[PDB]
Amino acid sequence: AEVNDPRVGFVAVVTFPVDGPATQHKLVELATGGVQEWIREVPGFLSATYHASTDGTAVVNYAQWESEQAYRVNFGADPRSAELREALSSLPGLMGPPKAVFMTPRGAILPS
Amino acid sequence: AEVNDPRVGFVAVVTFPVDGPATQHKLVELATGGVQEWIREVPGFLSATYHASTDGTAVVNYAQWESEQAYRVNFGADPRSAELREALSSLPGLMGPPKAVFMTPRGAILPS
Ligand SMILES: C[C@@H]1O[C@H]2CC(=O)O[C@@H]2C2=C1C(=O)c1c(O)cccc1C2=O
Repeated sequence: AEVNDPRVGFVAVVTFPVDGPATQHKLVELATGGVQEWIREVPGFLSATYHASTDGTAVVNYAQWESEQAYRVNFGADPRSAELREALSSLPGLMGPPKAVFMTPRGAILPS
Repeated sequence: AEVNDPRVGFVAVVTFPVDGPATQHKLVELATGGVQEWIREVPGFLSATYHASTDGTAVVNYAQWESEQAYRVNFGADPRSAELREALSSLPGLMGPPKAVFMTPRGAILPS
């Protein structure tokens, strides 16, 4: 969705500390892999965008949700998200556990 | 821009440490208050979205740029960015200097 789409009521920014670019690409490919296709139909899910920090030390997901309940229950209570957590957590190269910051969009500066 | 738009070549995630929600609100009102009206027309700028963290301790900007060069030239080497930063670090309740993470979008999951 557009960064300022008014449907976005809740964002999760999740950072995975990784040992380098190879693991960045390996973490990227695994979490956008095709097997994770059920997230696409999760109700209230708006988007998950994965990024590679420029210094090769991290993968950051900026995820857009309709609400905190959508993220917490619709996605989170589903057994497959537990499956997903372990998977990304067992990846060689991860240098620690992901760190998540939860937030609400409050204002946007866009071009006219 | 859409979060998954292929014109997004560079992202800056800027986290500002604040003393609570009333300062979260004042910093967002400050950042979308006319102080950076100039940024909107700059070549390469795609968006700056300011969010309040749910725990009350931070304001996070997810900023989209067409490329790093556009960011370095059009924003980093414009003296108005130092002016922006002086205005943002003049706010009471701002607990420390902003922390920035540079990165590139790699993969994305959009809704079904
Ligand atoms: C990286 C950067 O550093 C910050 C320090 C500050 O005080 O305001 C900053 C700041 C930074 C930035 O990248 C940035 C951007 O891409 C788009 C919009 C606004 C900012 C911004 O306000």
